[PDB]
Amino acid sequence: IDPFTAKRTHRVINHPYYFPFNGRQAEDYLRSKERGEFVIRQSSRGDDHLVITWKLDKDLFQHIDIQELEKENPLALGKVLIVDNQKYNDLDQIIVEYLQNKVRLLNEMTSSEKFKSGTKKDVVKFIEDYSRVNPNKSVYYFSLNHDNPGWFYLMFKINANSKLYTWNVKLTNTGYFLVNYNYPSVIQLCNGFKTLLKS
Repeated sequence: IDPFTAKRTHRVINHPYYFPFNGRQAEDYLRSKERGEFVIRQSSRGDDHLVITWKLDKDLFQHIDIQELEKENPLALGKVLIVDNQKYNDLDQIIVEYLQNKVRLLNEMTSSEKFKSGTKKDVVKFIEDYSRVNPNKSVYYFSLNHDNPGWFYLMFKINANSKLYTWNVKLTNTGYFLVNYNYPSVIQLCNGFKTLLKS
């Protein structure tokens, strides 16, 4: 276990969005901010890790791990940065190509007619009540997974008397990962899902 920590050995990163916050302090700061707003900060441990903490929704934040490679020395920002096993050349590239694309896809989903706001329980009750309006027709909705920031639930009933099933969709910077495929848009994600039901 690494004694190089944000508390004992603080690094300063030369970027206008770098803050001296830890994870909790970053979340608290972002509580009064809007979706997509973020801070770059040191990781709790390691001289070669940074984090971008960003806000998805009310009380919902994600901490993006950044691995630094090709560091000149323990303090220098790595000349290569890995996020989600993808290479980036600098922090701005991560912010634009990774973060902002994730935000774009988040917005796309929560603005879709197929998305339902609320907790998992409240959404379950809604789908159940909703499927009984037209008992013979299948229903499905996406919702936010608050336990695991960055994931959506995909809940669906074949009909009113069928079991309510729940699948997991992961938000990525290039689309929505369901099962074993990354769908570039919500439209294509919905088409994929309907194809899965027919296998």
